[PDB]
Amino acid sequence: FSKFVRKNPKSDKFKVKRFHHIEFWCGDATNVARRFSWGLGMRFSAKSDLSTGNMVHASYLLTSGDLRFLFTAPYSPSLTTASIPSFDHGSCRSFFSSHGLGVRAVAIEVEDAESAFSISVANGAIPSSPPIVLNEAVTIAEVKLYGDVVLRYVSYKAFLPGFERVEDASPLDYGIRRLDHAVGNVPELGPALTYVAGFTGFHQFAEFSGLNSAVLASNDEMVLLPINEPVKSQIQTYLEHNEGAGLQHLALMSEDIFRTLREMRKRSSIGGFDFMPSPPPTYYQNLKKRVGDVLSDDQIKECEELGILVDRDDQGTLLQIFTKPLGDRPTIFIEIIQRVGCMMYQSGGCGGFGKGNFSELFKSIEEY
Amino acid sequence: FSKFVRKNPKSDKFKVKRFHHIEFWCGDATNVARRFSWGLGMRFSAKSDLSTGNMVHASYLLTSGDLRFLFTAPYSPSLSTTASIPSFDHGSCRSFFSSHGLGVRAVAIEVEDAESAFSISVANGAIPSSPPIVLNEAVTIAEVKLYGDVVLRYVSYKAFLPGFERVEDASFPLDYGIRRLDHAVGNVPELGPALTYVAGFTGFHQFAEFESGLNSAVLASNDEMVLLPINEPVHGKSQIQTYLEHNEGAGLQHLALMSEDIFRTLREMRKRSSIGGFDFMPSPPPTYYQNLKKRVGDVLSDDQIKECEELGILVDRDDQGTLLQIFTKPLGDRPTIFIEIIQRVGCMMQSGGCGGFGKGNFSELFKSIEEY
Ligand SMILES: Cc1ccccc1-n1c(=O)c2c(C)c(C(=O)C3=C(O)CCCC3=O)ccc2n(C)c1=O
Ligand SMILES: Cc1ccccc1-n1c(=O)c2c(C)c(C(=O)C3=C(O)CCCC3=O)ccc2n(C)c1=O
Ligand SMILES: [Co+2]
Ligand SMILES: [Co+2]
Repeated sequence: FSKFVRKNPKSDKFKVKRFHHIEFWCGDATNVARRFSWGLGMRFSAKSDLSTGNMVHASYLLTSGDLRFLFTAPYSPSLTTASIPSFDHGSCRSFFSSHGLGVRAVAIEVEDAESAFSISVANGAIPSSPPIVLNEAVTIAEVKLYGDVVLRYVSYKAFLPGFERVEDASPLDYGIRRLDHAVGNVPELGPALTYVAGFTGFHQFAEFSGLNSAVLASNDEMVLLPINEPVKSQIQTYLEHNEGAGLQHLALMSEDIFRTLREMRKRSSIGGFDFMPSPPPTYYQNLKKRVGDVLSDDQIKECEELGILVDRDDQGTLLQIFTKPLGDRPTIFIEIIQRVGCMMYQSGGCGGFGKGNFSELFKSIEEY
Repeated sequence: FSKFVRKNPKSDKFKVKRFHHIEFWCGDATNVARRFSWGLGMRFSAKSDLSTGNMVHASYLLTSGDLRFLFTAPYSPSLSTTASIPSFDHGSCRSFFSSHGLGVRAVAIEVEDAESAFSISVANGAIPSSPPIVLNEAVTIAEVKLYGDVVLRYVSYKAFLPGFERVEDASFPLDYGIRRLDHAVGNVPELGPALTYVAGFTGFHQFAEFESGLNSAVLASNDEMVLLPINEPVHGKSQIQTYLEHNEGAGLQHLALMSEDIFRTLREMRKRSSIGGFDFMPSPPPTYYQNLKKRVGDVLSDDQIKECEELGILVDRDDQGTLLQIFTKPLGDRPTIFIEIIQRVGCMMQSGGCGGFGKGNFSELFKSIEEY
């Protein structure tokens, strides 16, 4: 008889709602956005460039359900008319030169961005962009998260001002619906948790080689922000190639992971994304004894064909798989997950974040 | 009652064979290469990156017949040489991409001897960019300046490049029919000094041609397989001056990719414009294709003209042959470099420059828009 007790102080210092968007910073946003669109199955739904009147930066929005990926690249400084107020030309090129293609801003929806900005800075956060109202409708603010990644606060009053809608009859959809969590890599986890939880009030989400991890969650546990430190270690290899702290991977949730994985693997060799090598077959015959009450044998058979990892915790089950690095550097990659269980409308973090797969993947290799 | 005479001095100062490859300079070569591979139907052939030992730059080679597109992005200098291409520089790559954006860096041509072609080039006025460097005692590379920040690269073998590994076929890989790069066109503020410079050290002759806002001129090798047109803006709006502003100076404007079948390729490319490929310029009016049976009805049937109207192909004709062509939208953020898809018909003995370069389609499109 085992029981796992979880505690949630709900110590959020301001009102946080949901993940808003993710802003990649590119050198040329057109080719990065068009490739992520075909590989992930995300629709071209908004733009802010020369064709809209923007002479400062080219920004393209891909949407799949609620998930929103923004791809921003700077124009020539000799051409303000920008839509993103915090965008500085020198920062973007310096960001790309030292880190490569990576995530710049992790945006979350708050009831009020300036209040969220004032409480954060008063609780240790280093500011990055002041609260700025746009067309008397949207307010944006940015604070330092880690390295050159910023935590962005978005608030409404009822995509963004300056963006034009894009409607086409393409329409790409592989099943992915929202962003589940965003993980970062830092040298020292202690000072990072002290910092981030210090100004957000996020509580630590309990759990259950080469890394130490901890998950900061919001009151509703829908905004999840894990952080990794190295202890060979893939975390250290990230810090070497990214040159300091940075976002490690974006965990993307889909309403069907089998539908998504089928679409993404078909396109791996024709512009999409490739995946890590699959587990040995002993991993998948040892599944009916581990998760035989949640997945049928056909569904176990579907994971074996698509290289899907399955792990279990105190209350749910997590199907997951990882892609290869998205760009040149062995840095940012994508995680595709589907959470099963915890229906009360579903609890955030249902099934965990796949820590148990480290022991289970190892265990299955000695048998094979 | 009419005839067009063409003179060929054959004044190449060194033996020029054929186009070798085109090197794009990117910020991230992985997302650009997988983009071009899907949109153009080119196969992953060779790589030179971290998985290969290279910690200075990442370079991926896409091939389609004999066409070769190289995409190079700089790694961080903190990973320190192991670079496969000796003329690479992290400072120049970041500076080139910051100044002009995604564009062509090197136009590589195959020659008899790169040590010979470099010495004669500089001796006849060319500005050097990379001395001839024998690599693995098997191939020689040298670079002289061409346009603004575009270099003319000489590739000569002794019997892709050493340092690369052949990428085994991942699948029946992608092939849309594109077989070869026809010509590479650049934009320049003054056609005068550009012609005297380039033709001054190459020895290339002026390939004569048989309103818009440009004055053009085509340089060609003796066999007329390496075609390098140069464009200048005509003022008094011009898409070249627009190019010069956003490109932050001179640079390569477009590349013509010859296809063994232009209808195949256009169907495949247009199939993918909405799903990550390349978009195309708006199609001509329906009166443009109703005017085709009299212009070009002796070489194209009523169905191939019907296939041009559906795919949006431009048809032009000169004294020697015919030309089918179509143009994509700019490949990157800035409206700078785009891609041309052509197929030349006739001039069989196929001659270089068969059908011309579509310069008769400026007035032909205008003559078909002016239809009530
Ligand atoms: C895929 C891979 C390649 C080369 C080195 C390692 C891996 N690798 C992972 O990176 C991996 C991750 C990143 C998670 C994961 O998502 C997760 C973390 O463990 C950090 C805490 C929060 C979180 O969400 C889970 C399982 C993983 N597993 C099982 C795996 O093997
Ligand atoms: C002008 C323009 C504006 C917006 C989109 C498309 C166009 N556009 C072209 O760019 C265009 C080109 C580029 C050629 C062409 O290939 C060419 C030259 O114009 C110069 C001589 C060497 C050469 O190769 C031929 C016809 C063209 N036509 C008919 C056209 O409409
Ligand atoms: Co994760
Ligand atoms: Co052309």
